[PDB]
Amino acid sequence: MDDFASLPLVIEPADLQARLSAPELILVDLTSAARYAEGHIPGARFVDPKRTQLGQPPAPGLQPPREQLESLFGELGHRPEAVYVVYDDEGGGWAGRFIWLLDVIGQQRYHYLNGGLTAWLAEDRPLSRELPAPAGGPVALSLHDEPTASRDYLLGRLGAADLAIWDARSPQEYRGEKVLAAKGGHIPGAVNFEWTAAMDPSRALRIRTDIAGRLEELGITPDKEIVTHCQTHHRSGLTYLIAKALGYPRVKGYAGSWGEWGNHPDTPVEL
Repeated sequence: MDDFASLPLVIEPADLQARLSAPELILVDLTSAARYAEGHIPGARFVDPKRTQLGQPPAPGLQPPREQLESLFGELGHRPEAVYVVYDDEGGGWAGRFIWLLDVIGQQRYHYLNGGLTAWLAEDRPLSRELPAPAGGPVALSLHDEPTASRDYLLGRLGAADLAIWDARSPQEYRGEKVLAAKGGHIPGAVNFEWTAAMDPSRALRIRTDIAGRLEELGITPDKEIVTHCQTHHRSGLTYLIAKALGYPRVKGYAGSWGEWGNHPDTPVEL
């Protein structure tokens, strides 16, 4: 993985700053048009969060169609030597979702900027308002279903001993007090660890260092397949990325998410 090969998945602002000029770097920014324009990490290429999502009913959290994907990745300069570093400015939900897309397109080498722009800014690190030149036309892509749990797959696995479902929504959604679909509640057997509970606002929204014990407390252990979700697989972008970063060998994003589950005639719900 070139100048980035020696680092773990989650890296710190110092490791990135040292490597901003690496020719194999594809630095991806998933903040917002305004934030990117105000000042981004130098060489960063902007990917509007909406572009990571199908954004059509009945399950808008699914991955975008192949065409949008080919062009997006063609724009970014996707190529064999590439090593992606990903950040956002919300603690990692969009960054983590982009990383799940990287798994969806077979990319092996990437890293998450711990705390993203929030950390970068807290340390007064350099900002640029300049636009990199887009790479080229759309690249032809190979798409994988392994990183993703379909609705039927999850229905089939419910109640199993070797599965944990990590619902990343707020506890009020999980308990069906706050209802954003025809059905409120959670997926039977799921446990709850809100995406924001994994961040440490005292360290510029980095992943809390005691994260493994907290996940272990809930039975979210690496000897099990982890299937994570929220409402649209945004918030669960961060929890997918965390399971990966901790080295869980079996991790999937349920991309349909509650947007699908809470609206589908076939799905059991539990309160």
